[PDB]
Amino acid sequence: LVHVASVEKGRSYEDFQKVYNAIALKLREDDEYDNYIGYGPVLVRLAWHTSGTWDKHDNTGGSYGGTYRFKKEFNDPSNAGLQNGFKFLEPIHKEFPWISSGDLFSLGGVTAVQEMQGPKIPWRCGRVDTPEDTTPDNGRLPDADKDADYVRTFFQRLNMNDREVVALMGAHALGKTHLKRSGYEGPWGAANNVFTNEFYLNLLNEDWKLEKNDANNEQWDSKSGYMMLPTDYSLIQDPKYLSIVKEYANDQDKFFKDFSKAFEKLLENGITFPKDAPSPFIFKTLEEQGL
Ligand code: HEM
Repeated sequence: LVHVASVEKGRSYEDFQKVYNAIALKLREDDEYDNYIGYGPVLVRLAWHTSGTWDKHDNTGGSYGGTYRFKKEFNDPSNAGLQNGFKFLEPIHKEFPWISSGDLFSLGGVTAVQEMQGPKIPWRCGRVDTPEDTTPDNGRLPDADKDADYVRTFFQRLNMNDREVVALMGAHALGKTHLKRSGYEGPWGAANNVFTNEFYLNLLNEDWKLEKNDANNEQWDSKSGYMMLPTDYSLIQDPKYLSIVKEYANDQDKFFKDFSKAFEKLLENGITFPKDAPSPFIFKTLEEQGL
């Protein structure tokens, strides 16, 4: 199936900047969530999980149809906790009922990255809601207890190469694992609602110990109180991933640029943009607008 982007009728960059801004203002206001981490990280994860069901082989899943709104997908065990991001976005959608669900979930992620002082992420509109029966089955999102070979093979289905995978994984600077959600517990670093390359620095520089958490799962833990999932740790066990980790640990701008590309790509898999579609939008942050 071909999913052609269709601009919400009559809308242009200013309409979407208003949606951006409403997301960004609520991110600022609703600051208590998750022990004052705020909603930035879970919105980034919502954008990723709503996009990461894509299968390049048959164009099933992906961000286009906004299918997370249907119970099979919002109740995917892999999506446990993302209901908080959805609930956050509900008043946004009520204010701007014209935006499609896929456009709102993906825009939430862009807005979160940028408001957390991350790179600009160009964003294109035009996702169109598709019906309940287009919701992908559970099981397309990745397991965390696996090795580098798993990770590499997993991401081939999303058409991501080694550099794109290592870049995307840098989002694990953000937020934390929650035991009751994923069976893993702890943050990956100190700056977990500011977008930086800390994930790579911690992988290389902390003294990690392989421990069992209280759900009986193995994770890597440091004396600073940080953790890495087995799939995170695989990025320094595999020599190809390791090189790239070192690159991003040593060049913040490079990480920003590569993350931006990979994240836009993730959010756009599966969508065909007509030749005469608008160019991608680059939203101004609240700070840049003086808001
Ligand atoms: C091999 C791939 C990946 C695996 C196995 C994985 C696994 C996990 C797990 C287990 C959690 C913790 C969920 C919880 O307990 O709340 C998590 C959190 C998160 N992941 Fe991933 N992840 C992967 C890739 C990504 C990518 C590609 C991104 C986005 C670019 C991403 C962004 C996030 C964010 C932002 C959080 C924190 C959520 C929060 O604090 O609520 N992850 N991930």
